Amino acid sequence: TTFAARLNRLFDTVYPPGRGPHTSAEVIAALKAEGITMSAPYLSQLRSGNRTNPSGATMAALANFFRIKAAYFTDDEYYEKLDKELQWLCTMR
Repeated sequence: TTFAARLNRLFDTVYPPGRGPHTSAEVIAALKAEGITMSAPYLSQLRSGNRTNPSGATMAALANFFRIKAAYFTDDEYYEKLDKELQWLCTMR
């Protein structure tokens, strides 16, 4: 599974219940609030598969926002199990 599919997966499964999925803009704003700069065009490139191979710092920033380890992006075994746990927590929320 590519980075973009995994990131889109997080957008679809980790969000405030009785709100809905975060917008890309909300993520950029949340990152900005923590001293982290990410352009709107770059986030769209990452989500659309136009830019692959994000840096460690980027994956970490996105992982922190979604409250997950970045190993979600880089470890197949881990991704598959955690995605399932997140899905379940999503219904629980």
